[PDB]
Amino acid sequence: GVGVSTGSYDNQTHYRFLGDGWVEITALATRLVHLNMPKSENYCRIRVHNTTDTSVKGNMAKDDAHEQIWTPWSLVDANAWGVWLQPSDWQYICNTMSQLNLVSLDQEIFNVVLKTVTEQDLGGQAIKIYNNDLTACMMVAVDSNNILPYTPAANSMETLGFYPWKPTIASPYRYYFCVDRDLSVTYENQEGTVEHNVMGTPKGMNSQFFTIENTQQITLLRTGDEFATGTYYFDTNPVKLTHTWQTNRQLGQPPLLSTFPEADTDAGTLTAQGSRHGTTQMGVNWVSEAIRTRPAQVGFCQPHNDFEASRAGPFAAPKVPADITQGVDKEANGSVRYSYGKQHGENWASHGPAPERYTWDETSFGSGRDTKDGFIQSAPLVVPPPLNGILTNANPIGTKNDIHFSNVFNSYGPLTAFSHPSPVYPQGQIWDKELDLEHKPRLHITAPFVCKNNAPGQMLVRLGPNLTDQYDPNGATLSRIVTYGTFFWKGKLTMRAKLRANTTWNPVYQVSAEDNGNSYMSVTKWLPTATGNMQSVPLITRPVARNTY
Amino acid sequence: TPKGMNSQFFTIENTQQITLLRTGDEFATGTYYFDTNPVKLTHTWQTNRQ
Repeated sequence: GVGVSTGSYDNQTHYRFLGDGWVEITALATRLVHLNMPKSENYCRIRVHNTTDTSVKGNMAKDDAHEQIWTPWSLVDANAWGVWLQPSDWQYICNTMSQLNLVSLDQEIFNVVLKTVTEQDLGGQAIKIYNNDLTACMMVAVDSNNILPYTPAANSMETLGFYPWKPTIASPYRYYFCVDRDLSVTYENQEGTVEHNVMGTPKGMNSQFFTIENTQQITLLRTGDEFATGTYYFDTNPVKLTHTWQTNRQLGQPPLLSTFPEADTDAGTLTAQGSRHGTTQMGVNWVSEAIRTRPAQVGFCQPHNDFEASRAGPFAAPKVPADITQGVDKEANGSVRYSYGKQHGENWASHGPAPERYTWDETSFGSGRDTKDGFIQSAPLVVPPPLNGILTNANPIGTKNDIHFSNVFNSYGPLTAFSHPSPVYPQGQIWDKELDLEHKPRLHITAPFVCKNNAPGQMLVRLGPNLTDQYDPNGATLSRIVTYGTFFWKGKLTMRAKLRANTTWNPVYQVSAEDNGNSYMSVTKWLPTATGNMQSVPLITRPVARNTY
Repeated sequence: TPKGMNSQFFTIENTQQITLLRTGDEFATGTYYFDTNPVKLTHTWQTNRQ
């Protein structure tokens, strides 16, 4: 059965139109994967303590100590938009559809190749000779019951390459292990010492060591073999591809004008606040837009840069993304900073290790928050407030300046309503497994699609141990033949989307390429260089706007 | 003191069906079926940092 292909290459994208503007999109993707021998044939429990950083006063935030289990297995993760689409398509979809959902997922591995290396003399120097091992095999498995810890490769930019004509590698499988960790609070030059900075030991009640070999059904496959998963159907909710704008101050019937502008430069006027009709929740005897009653609360104030902590150290409580407003309160509204590699977007022309970075600013305009302009007034309400009857973003909380109410205020409540963070093209994660907790979270921020049911099983691979003539179970030296392989992976992602409707009179915002220049959309960014260097930056995901109420 | 809008005085005699039973009598309720959610008997450990 050797000497015959076992699959087809395909990286196309098909659109099928049903009636009523529904559209079935079929994304096809193939990649050539390169697999190397595992560093060690063993499972390793590894501790990681960066004392060299944590021991410096006021450096809690740079902490990244934990203990992990390292498996000799690697995994094929395609959970990332960049894998399935072609920039242009994403453009098309976003410029044309109003919503999109996940449907089915299909995968198969084939045209397996295994090789061994040996060295020989060529003018005194040692060169490598490459030979085909036929009998050697590769190993595959799929945790469809999700026994193993879920570990999105998109988490670490280790998915597959977003470029079809170029090979890729797999991310090695590693998962968190349980040990307690404590670290104390200190600041820029606080006198004293860093009291605690310890790393615990294995606890009897929380130790979880899993092995691939003991939980999955492993399929062996030599070069002539091939493998495929059945079809997986997602049970997920759709995502809107339209953005919002109305803010708590554009909900309802704008006030009744009493005077109309007579020239394109004038403004209009309303009836006097003192004799205007309406409703508020203030005892005053007037009414103005800002004090007026509205249906619910669009967006909300989030406590910023809140590090919390629990039995394994401290961490930044995640923020629900939102627009940054005029105050460019990026960090305040949880925009996201992406740091990625060449194989995932970074220009190939760039140098050294230096990662390329981008910061995503949500487009949900009706829900952003401007910190500087936020404030609280005191009990009964007073026309203009006395210095003592109003707290602002200047007054210090606790006893430090720089630290105002905003930082510890949380206006989340029953009336809080909002937009769902949008998908981010090249590097964004696509779906995610839910947390096994009786009381779930209204969403995840790392991804758009959360599986309501069991999620797609993770695909694990590993090269079969290739021994030598000399073997001994008790020997610390595991001498094995140098080996490595390649194989194609092919996936079929199926989505369903609906065409948008045209209701405005005025034209509308659309994503578009643009002549060679500065503008973010210089078509050149998406073109090859004279040597072939490619680059793929993110695109706006929600170009068009929709009424909110 | 007692407010007119919130005063609620209930009596067993006026709301339930009382069954009398001497020594030779006996009494039983029908069967009641719960419509409740299950409880996990397993505990968790992963924290926001795992």
